[PDB]
Amino acid sequence: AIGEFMVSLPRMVYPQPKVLTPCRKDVLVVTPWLAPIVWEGTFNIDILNEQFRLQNTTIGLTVFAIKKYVAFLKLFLETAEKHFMVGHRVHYYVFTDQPAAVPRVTLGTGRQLSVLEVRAYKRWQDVSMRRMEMISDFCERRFLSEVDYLVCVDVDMEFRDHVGVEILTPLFGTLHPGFYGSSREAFTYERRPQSQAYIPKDEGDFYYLGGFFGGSVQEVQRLTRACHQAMMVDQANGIEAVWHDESHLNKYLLRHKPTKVLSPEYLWDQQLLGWPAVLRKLRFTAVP
Amino acid sequence: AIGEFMVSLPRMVYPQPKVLTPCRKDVLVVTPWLAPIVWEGTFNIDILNEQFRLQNTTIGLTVFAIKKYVAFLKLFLETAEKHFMVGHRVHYYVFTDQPAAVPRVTLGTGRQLSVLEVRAYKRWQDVSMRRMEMISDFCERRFLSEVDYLVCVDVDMEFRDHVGVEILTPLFGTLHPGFYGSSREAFTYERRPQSQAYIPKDEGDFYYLGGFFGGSVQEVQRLTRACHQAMMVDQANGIEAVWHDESHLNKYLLRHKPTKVLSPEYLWDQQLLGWPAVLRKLRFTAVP
Ligand SMILES: O=c1ccn([C@@H]2O[C@H](COP(=O)(O)OP(=O)(O)O[C@H]3O[C@H](CO)[C@@H](O)[C@H](O)[C@H]3O)[C@@H](O)[C@H]2O)c(=O)[nH]1
Ligand SMILES: O=c1ccn([C@@H]2O[C@H](COP(=O)(O)OP(=O)(O)O[C@H]3O[C@H](CO)[C@@H](O)[C@H](O)[C@H]3O)[C@@H](O)[C@H]2O)c(=O)[nH]1
Ligand SMILES: [Mn+2]
Ligand SMILES: [Mn+2]
Repeated sequence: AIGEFMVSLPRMVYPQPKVLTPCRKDVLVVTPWLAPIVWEGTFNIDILNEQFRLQNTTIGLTVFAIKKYVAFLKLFLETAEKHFMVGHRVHYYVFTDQPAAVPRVTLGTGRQLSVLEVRAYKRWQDVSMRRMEMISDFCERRFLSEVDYLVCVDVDMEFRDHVGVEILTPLFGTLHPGFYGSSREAFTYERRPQSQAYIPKDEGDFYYLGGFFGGSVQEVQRLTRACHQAMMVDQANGIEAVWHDESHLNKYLLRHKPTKVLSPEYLWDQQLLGWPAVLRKLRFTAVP
Repeated sequence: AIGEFMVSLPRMVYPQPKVLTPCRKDVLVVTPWLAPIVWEGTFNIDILNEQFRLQNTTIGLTVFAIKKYVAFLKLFLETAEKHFMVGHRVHYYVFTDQPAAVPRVTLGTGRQLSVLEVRAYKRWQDVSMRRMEMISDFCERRFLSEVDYLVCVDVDMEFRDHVGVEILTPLFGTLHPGFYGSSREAFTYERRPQSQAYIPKDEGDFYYLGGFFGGSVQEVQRLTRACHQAMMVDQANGIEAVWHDESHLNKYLLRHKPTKVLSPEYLWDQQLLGWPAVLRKLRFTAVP
């Protein structure tokens, strides 16, 4: 459940947070609208695990594996079992055009997987851009009845380290690993005013990923519905945003500020970007 | 309103938050449970003003002025007009045993004041400790119908600088100005196991004030009800916590983590503690 009566935490022994010591001085850990930016060293996972277990939190994870991308499911799911929300209730929703190609993966207790068959689109960009519709339109009643939060990710990825309840909040985006140190003028936002995804050069907080976002079911429904509607407008106007769904997600999060922002620990490409000092953990990474 | 459909922010021009620059490196700006700690330089008030105005947020401010403390009302209210939630809807609730001693203070538009008459208790500690009852028991229906957030403060104080929507959240406490740099063993928590307010020497995050707390109406009701019940238990057991309501508030916030923590900018005593470098603003201060 979300927003139900919260029982008392039990006694816990852990290090005192010291006000005149930040652990992290090398990075911004809170946005100017007072949303935490989630980096290693900013959270005590034992406290968070307590808070979310006391709510009997259920997390839905959506992943699309259409056409050749079914090959990525085994590693995705097996590593999610090792690292994603372990100890909490998890419901995986695998959207595919090939139900029989979904690997038989052994799940820990309190975890379930549903295979949802969908149509395959011919163009790569329609496959990637139509996920907003599939999440909002077709699955709205399902998700509202079955989970408290939704986490929506790309499949060509593996978990290498803890991804847990520290991410959960009404609405979150993830800092793109290519651009976290860039100034806003260099962000690859949609720059044509004819697109609903247009962001002027003097606007923008961060460059967020299309590949890792989430929140409460209600907020994820809102985001995906708004992005779908905006993509339909662009289509009717004969324009396709430069980075597809990612461009629309950026416009949405500019105008609807996320209540947490995930650091690039949460979606990294080691082959392309290495392992910088400012990354203490690589949690979820692109498959080479 | 809280938690209603959030309209889009308008275009805004403001400095980009840079991920590899914290403004504040001298202080902890997020708790280990991912609640922001509110210091100057952590928030863009223009963004926050937008978000809360788009919700037509109404803030209730409670203040007790019993017996000789009515003398503090003029300065309290006049300075609140200059600095507290300016531009937002505000409802002051002044609890007093002397309605005719409440000064006639001129209010800005969209701001109102209600005088609530209460009984005066003979002991200083009963006056201070009975506010939990008065906030919860008698005023619950009133507040739920009239405001979105409640801010509950001591009266022997004045506003000197901005106190605004950056503080608003489901539940907040304020770091006591005497103890923000102390280790937890030095905190003046109730240490007798016979009191409901008991906190062992190896527990505790922060030392919070009895004099400045708040949150949503629902969360403030929960806090004040729980503290009132705990104080009644202690009374029945013939024990009175060392720092009265403040001791019980500390126990509650240990077991129910606040969703924001206010820095000591928000309740300071300059005569006793001066003006440290780590305080960029003194917002709300003790009257000498
Ligand atoms: O034939 C396809 C094509 C796409 N997908 C799904 O769509 C995702 C996105 O495609 P991908 O090839 O992973 O895109 P990338 O170029 O790796 O990532 C960019 O493009 C994605 C789609 O716009 C965004 O989610 C990312 O943030 C952005 O960095 C995939 O992981 C799959 O889950 C399929 O299942 N089958
Ligand atoms: O005769 C009284 C006594 C108390 N009060 C009210 O209660 C408040 C608390 O009393 P105060 O004398 O301000 O207590 P302090 O010793 O200044 O403050 C400590 O005691 C308060 C009561 O426990 C806590 O709120 C503070 O956090 C704590 O630092 C006052 O400001 C008034 O609002 C009255 O109106 N009349
Ligand atoms: Mn990918
Ligand atoms: Mn006082």
